[PDB]
Amino acid sequence: EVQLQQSGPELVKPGASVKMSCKASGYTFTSYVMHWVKQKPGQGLEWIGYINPYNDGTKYNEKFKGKATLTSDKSSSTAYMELSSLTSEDSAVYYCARGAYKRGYAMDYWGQGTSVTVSSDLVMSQSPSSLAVSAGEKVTMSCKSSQSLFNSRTRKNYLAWYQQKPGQSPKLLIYWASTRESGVPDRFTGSGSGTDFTLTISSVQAEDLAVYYCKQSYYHMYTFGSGTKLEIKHH
Repeated sequence: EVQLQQSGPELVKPGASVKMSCKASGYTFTSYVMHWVKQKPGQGLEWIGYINPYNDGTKYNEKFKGKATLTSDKSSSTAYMELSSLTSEDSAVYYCARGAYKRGYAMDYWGQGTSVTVSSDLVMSQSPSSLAVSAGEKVTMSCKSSQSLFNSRTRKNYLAWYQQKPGQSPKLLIYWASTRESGVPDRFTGSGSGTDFTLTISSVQAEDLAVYYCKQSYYHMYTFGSGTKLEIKHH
């Protein structure tokens, strides 16, 4: 009668975050707390913490504070766990288990477990070295990597474009080669794929005086392009 059904297996990229489920049945969901145990492949069992459906209160194993986040939903008799900033050491099987007072606080029934697998020199050259352009003209900058920054898996290009104005800290303009950060004028448009990328400024303005850097960005490895200095001329 009692059953703990956990969500499917997850294959994720480092630094990512997952959130698994556990749907209870055959017992008053709020009458018993819900625990979460981690089991790294060959190794033993490790307690993460629990959630008390009745009052959404939770206790954590100190070690998982900042990693695991328990939570519940009385309406669907479901407990959730959310792993954040996934590292390789987060690859393991995660179980949800119901704790019972009438059972010496031991874990009555267990979920089947959810599998979480966290799994995945170079030259960045970009020109022109610099260029002066008349206010209003369209600007075009190039960036090329010795090896493709395209991930066929995720189907994304791991390239970013930073803008650095005189005496200021670099600012992020575009990521994933073509996504514009919030607060970045529509003028700026990143494009390209694999090896060759290009940052384009629709109609340059006086304020665009800066040096633009492209960077291949993937966890574990970051490479900055030589940068392109841009100055604005009158007209």
